[PDB]
Amino acid sequence: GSPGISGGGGGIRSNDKVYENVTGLVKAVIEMSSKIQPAPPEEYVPMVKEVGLALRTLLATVDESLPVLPASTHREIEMAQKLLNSDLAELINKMKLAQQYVMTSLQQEYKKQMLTAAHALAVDAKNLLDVIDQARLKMISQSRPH
Repeated sequence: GSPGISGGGGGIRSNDKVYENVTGLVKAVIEMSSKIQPAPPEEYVPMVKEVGLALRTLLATVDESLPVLPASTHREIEMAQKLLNSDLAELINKMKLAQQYVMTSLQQEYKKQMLTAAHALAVDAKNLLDVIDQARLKMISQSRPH
């Protein structure tokens, strides 16, 4: 499902598999966030498996985007897949102490921080993806490095 009815001479345009890995990853963020409500300890790491897999699938679609496009686009994939890379690293840290003391305040606090860093995951998975949607057309729109 690639939309190209409007845009112009460039911009972000593809809505590639990176978005479908983000369909999976982001949906987990908000949805599972409240599924820890009925069942307090998700163990969170289990969902780390769910979103980690989705955002690594994302990273691999971005990584795969690195050698599918010319040398220029390589460095947008460099920046983007690394960015959420460390973002996912904070997601898991807050996610971590939430289940550790899921018995208490951490659970609710840390998991909110979890879906906050996962809404950061969502935000930057939007952004970084937008960066490859950017990357592909911006490197074509570029004159110097291609």
